[PDB]
Amino acid sequence: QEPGSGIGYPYDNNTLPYVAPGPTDSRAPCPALNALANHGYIPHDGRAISRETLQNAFLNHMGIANSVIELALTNAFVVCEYVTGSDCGDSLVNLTLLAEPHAFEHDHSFSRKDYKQGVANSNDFIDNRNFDAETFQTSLDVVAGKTHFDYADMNEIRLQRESLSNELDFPGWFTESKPIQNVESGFIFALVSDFNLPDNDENPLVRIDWWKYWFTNESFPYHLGWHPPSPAREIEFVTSASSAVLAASVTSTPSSLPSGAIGPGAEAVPLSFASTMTPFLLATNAPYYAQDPTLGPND
Ligand code: HEM
Ligand SMILES: *[C@@H]1O[C@H](CO)[C@@H](O[C@@H]2O[C@H](CO)[C@@H](O[C@@H]3O[C@H](CO)[C@@H](O)[C@H](O)[C@@H]3O)[C@H](O)[C@H]2NC(C)=O)[C@H](O)[C@H]1NC(C)=O
Ligand SMILES: *[C@H]1O[C@H](CO)[C@@H](O)[C@H](O)[C@@H]1O[C@H]1O[C@H](CO)[C@@H](O)[C@H](O)[C@@H]1O
Ligand SMILES: *[C@@H]1O[C@H](CO)[C@@H](O)[C@H](O)[C@H]1NC(C)=O
Ligand SMILES: *[C@@H]1O[C@H](CO)[C@@H](O)[C@H](O)[C@H]1NC(C)=O
Ligand SMILES: *[C@H]1O[C@H](CO)[C@@H](O)[C@H](O)[C@@H]1O
Ligand SMILES: *[C@H]1O[C@H](CO)[C@@H](O)[C@H](O)[C@@H]1O
Ligand SMILES: *[C@H]1O[C@H](CO)[C@@H](O)[C@H](O)[C@@H]1O
Ligand SMILES: *[C@H]1O[C@H](CO)[C@@H](O)[C@H](O)[C@@H]1O
Ligand SMILES: *[C@H]1O[C@H](CO)[C@@H](O)[C@H](O)[C@@H]1O
Ligand SMILES: *[C@H]1O[C@H](CO)[C@@H](O)[C@H](O)[C@@H]1O
Ligand SMILES: *[C@H]1O[C@H](CO)[C@@H](O)[C@H](O)[C@@H]1O
Ligand SMILES: *[C@H]1O[C@H](CO)[C@@H](O)[C@H](O)[C@@H]1O
Ligand SMILES: *[C@H]1O[C@H](CO)[C@@H](O)[C@H](O)[C@@H]1O
Ligand SMILES: *[C@H]1O[C@H](CO)[C@@H](O)[C@H](O)[C@@H]1O
Ligand SMILES: *[C@H]1O[C@H](CO)[C@@H](O)[C@H](O)[C@@H]1O
Ligand SMILES: [Mn+2]
Repeated sequence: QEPGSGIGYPYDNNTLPYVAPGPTDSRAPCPALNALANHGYIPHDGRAISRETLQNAFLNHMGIANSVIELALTNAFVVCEYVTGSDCGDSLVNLTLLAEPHAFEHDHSFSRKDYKQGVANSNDFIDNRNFDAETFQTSLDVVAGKTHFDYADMNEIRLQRESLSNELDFPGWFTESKPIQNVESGFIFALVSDFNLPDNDENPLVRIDWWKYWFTNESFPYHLGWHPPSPAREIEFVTSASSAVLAASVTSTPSSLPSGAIGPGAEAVPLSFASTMTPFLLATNAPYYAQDPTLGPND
């Protein structure tokens, strides 16, 4: 928000306004990075981004401690080298390259289509990067008519997404990614669980309206009473949440799940790509921004 608005106070005492991305700006497949860039906490053009810029933006504007993004930073820079063909040092070339498929970006996302979802032909690909309202509605509808949800519900959401993706993706494309996705499940609990409930830290419940605002608008739900978690969330919360999602008992099983879907997940680890592997072409679509309605500077 505008700095004088005080909308962030006393959790964020140095806010900047929302500015929609323009056609030439670079955006990510990540709703968090996109919100940060839209506010200029990382470059509004989405280019030439250092580790410390990312660390400070998450810590000071989202209540997310450095530990939470340590592996994500490693993997962002691995993917940058893979996509560009050279070491990117400490200047991430852009955010768009993070949508390189079967890498950090993965299938069965909550709010994005898959790279070969619904394609009639094998060499074809689609936008696996921008927010997709229909896809996100498939996640939301698992928890329809509710204001909050728990770990077991999140497990059902990710199972629904895996099912749909396995059914809709071009045969042979679909690749399950439980470890990365369920770190992101933990990220959702870390950011938009309801800290106004007495047992939040131990039994977090996602507030659905906060989640929906964040993802649809790529800005922060201050108007709904959200603020950055204080103290900032740490990696233990995130991986504990990830564990708890996958350990929750499944009471509704979709058909078409890949082998081993129900059960614990491997720890997320650093990515690596063979030097002789050429990257998949990135989708070139302009960055998404909310238009129904468009957002003002304080939204
Ligand atoms: C340097 C830090 C980060 C990097 C490089 C990064 C990168 C990514 C990438 C590549 C994806 C796409 C995965 C996919 O859905 O196919 C993604 C998704 C996601 N990220 Fe980030 N991320 C970072 C930090 C965070 C943080 C701290 C949060 C929130 C606390 C967050 C929340 C999410 C969520 C919830 C998704 C899943 C979106 C969906 O499935 O529709 N990210 N991120
Ligand atoms: C974010 O950065 C990435 C990585 O640099 C950009 O993707 C790359 O964009 C270049 C054009 O600037 C593409 O190069 C072209 O490739 C074709 C096919 O090989 C070649 O014939 C052309 O002469 C040219 O070199 C490159 O393919 C593309 N990389 C991938 C893997 O798709 C991306 O455009 C940047 N996005 C934004 C919004 O800044
Ligand atoms: C991205 O741009 C490429 C050319 O720059 C196209 O060849 C791709 O098909 C892809 O097109 C999509 O996004 C661009 C934005 O640059 C739109 O102009 C197209 O209409 C399409 O949505
Ligand atoms: C915001 O400013 C107030 C008033 O000085 C202060 O009490 C509070 O600790 C500040 N918040 C942060 C995150 O620094
Ligand atoms: C997006 O933000 C606008 C402006 O604050 C708000 O009216 C709208 O409800 C938000 N969208 C969602 C889905 O939360
Ligand atoms: C989540 O999981 C990690 C291991 O991946 C632990 O280090 C953490 O304490 C939490 O249990
Ligand atoms: C790890 O931490 C999470 C968040 O505090 C808990 O919900 C979980 O039960 C485990 O203790
Ligand atoms: C979360 O918890 C599970 C089991 O409780 C662990 O296997 C995982 O490593 C993480 O600590
Ligand atoms: C785990 O527990 C649920 C009930 O919470 C069962 O429906 C499921 O079969 C599994 O035993
Ligand atoms: C069984 O229970 C789980 C968790 O309580 C639900 O998410 C599912 O829809 C079914 O009712
Ligand atoms: C749906 O069905 C699967 C097995 O096909 C169970 O593991 C799950 O708990 C749910 O009953
Ligand atoms: C229980 O929930 C699962 C996962 O969302 C569905 O696939 C199933 O049809 C039932 O509603
Ligand atoms: C989230 O974190 C847990 C604990 O490391 C994993 O088991 C899960 O697969 C996901 O990465
Ligand atoms: C990481 O691991 C891959 C193999 O998965 C190697 O090809 C790469 O050079 C790096 O050691
Ligand atoms: C990268 O580019 C090579 C050709 O240079 C392809 O063979 C490979 O599948 C990938 O598309
Ligand atoms: C986004 O842009 C529209 C005009 O298309 C305005 O009506 C709205 O208030 C916001 O500025
Ligand atoms: Mn994806």
